[PDB]
Amino acid sequence: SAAYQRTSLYGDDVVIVAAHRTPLCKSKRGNFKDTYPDDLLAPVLRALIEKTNLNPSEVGDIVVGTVLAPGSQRASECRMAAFYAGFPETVAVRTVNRQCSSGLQAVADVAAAIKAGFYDIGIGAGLESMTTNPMAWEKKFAQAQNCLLPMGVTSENVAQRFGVSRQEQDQAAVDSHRKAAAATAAGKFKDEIIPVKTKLVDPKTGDEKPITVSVDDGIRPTTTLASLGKLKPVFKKDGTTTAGNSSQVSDGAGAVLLMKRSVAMQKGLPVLGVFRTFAAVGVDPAIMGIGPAVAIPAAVKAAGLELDDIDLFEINEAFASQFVYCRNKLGLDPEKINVNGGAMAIGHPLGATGARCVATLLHEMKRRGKDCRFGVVSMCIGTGMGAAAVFERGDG
Amino acid sequence: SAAYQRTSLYGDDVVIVAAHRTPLCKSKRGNFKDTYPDDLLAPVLRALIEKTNLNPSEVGDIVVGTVLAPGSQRASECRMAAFYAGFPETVAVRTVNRQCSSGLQAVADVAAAIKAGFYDIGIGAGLESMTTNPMAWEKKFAQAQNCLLPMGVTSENVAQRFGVSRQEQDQAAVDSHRKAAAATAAGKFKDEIIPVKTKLVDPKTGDEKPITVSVDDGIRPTTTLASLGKLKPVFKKDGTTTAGNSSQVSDGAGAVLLMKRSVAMQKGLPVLGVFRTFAAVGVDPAIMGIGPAVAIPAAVKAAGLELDDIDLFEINEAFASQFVYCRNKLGLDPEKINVNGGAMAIGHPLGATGARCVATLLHEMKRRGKDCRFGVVSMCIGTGMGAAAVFERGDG
Repeated sequence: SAAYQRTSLYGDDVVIVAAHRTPLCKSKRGNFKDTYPDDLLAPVLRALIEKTNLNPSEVGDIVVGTVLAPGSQRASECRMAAFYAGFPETVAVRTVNRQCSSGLQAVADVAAAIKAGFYDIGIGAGLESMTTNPMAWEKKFAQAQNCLLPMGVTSENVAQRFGVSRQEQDQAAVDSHRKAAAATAAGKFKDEIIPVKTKLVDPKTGDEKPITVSVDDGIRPTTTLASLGKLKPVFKKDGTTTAGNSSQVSDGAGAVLLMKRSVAMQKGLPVLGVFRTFAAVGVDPAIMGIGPAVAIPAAVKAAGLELDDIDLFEINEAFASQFVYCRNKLGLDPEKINVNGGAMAIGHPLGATGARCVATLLHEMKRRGKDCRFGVVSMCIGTGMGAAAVFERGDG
Repeated sequence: SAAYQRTSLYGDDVVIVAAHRTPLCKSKRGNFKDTYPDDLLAPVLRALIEKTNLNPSEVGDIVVGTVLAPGSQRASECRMAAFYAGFPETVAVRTVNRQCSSGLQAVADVAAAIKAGFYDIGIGAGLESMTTNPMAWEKKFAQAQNCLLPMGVTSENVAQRFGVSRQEQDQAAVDSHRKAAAATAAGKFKDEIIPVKTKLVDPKTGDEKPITVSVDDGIRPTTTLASLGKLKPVFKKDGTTTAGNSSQVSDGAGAVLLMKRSVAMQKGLPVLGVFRTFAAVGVDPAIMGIGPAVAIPAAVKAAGLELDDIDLFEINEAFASQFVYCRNKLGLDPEKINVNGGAMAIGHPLGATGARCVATLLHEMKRRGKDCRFGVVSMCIGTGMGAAAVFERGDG
């Protein structure tokens, strides 16, 4: 049960024509340590346009989920991004009004706006970068664990309160890396990922190496049950959460190009996905961090569907405790979730999570064929909320 | 029309037994310049308890709207507050997950939680203070106009785009101060206001004067149409917004004690108000800052009511441009709105606005008699949202 719900029903009207992401790199010294935020979001926004041959002025709204950026810095980094991607003055750029969020509502509110007829083309996107461009348009560490410290004590509570332990939590982490490695090795991310040609300063000598990033650098294929249960608990004393069974903050961007179905047809644009429904729920405050498990059946029901109808699931793996609960509580087939790895392996790009997961889902749906008809993207909007989105495989 | 809506329907189940506020003082050198945040929220939380003879451990949840507090500082100031008001370890204290908000959803989500049966007693509250306690539990300027700068360019847009001007904007400001002065002089705030016995350092000598604050110090009774149209535009060149027809950031707290109706009956507690309905709407992004005008009829309809059924309105006067539009667009009788003044006179306590306005409404409803049956509290949740709450006069 939910204290309240927001339900958006999109019908068959709202289609996705492009969904892309940068690779994700670990924020601490990872491969984006010398790339500024707009240099992450800009190629993703540019990729949507290029894939669709669209005049950037036709885009009605860009909404970006972003957590790390303090105060006004949020919008100015996104405006930079949109400017360098070739969007004019007139294309409005908005951030999501949340202290802490994974940015799935950015896609949902773009879709809602199209549904209500406010404009015909929109972009829902997300960005996180620990770096700061000295060149401003016209603290970040604090904001990060500000979202993660409350998130970590709740999922550890849910673990003690529901009986989730190191065991399943670690197993989930092993699986995540196994699946992320297998995906990477098999080239399954090639389609969704937009390579980022940046620079990397070498700590030993300080020279700038030209670099193209193509791979998520947080995947650790040598992870097993063995080495994980060697790191000490990260929060509590006898806490089951580790640096191994929780995701660390990653730099990256994602973006989703949404439009009304009739405008995609006349533009000769293949439909990647159909945005069916979105539910956002307020959960029981005495059991926080269980958001996804209330939001999933709420969104699936609004799609006029059953849990078993859903072929794929993208559920955020910020914490294995949290992730295992939701899977087990809903009795989901673990073969259908994060089939190509999750946050624990490829990184947790906070506000870029929502757009990241949409790209991963839809492209895997694209690859799996017509029988992979229904997908779910689910995550929190802070500890006290759950958000889930239902997507149908688009027809190409 | 709304891009989306969240509707909470409470029936007759959720009752308000106490609603109080501190006076509001202008943040720049005003009478709370030497009072720390918890010293504002603590007497308000204590007042609820004392008015109802309630064991603080019986309170199931405290949710606080607060904008000024950076990152983790939000929660720790509220936890301080609750500790000093005599709440135990076990009473959870939460902040509202918004970068920018007036805190009306805090009351709504407490009500929703009671409706869904999660607990029987809750407090929805709000706090803003420009001061910072050196004694932490166990930047602020930036966050303020971070909420206000976008809010000010939108309402000025709505003014140019809809034809609202200096004229009506200033008239609204004159009226606000006239009504706030009349209210103060007549003692109409005595019931809702909890006096704050603090200290005030004198700038000339630096001594601490014992002080009890009882009056809102931002009321300027000598305001007329004359002196207002002498201050230069604050944002744009030929912009109609002034320091006079917009509200300035005020220090203060408010709190609302909510419970299930049956638990108030058995406790022998007079009902101040009945929380009927709450609507939160996402508005057309091309016309932002018009939130209240979409939320009001949405919440009123969900109450199974008509606009004319509503006896009183508390609509936030952060900007007169914004405020006049909403009144005129909905064709509301200006005699029924902010009858005791608004934000432009008594100050804009950002996240304490929601709880502030509930107290003002319900006590004026209490004073006006049985015929004052329906009230509306409405405000934004950032530029792109509107929130409205429907209340029925409680029976005492």
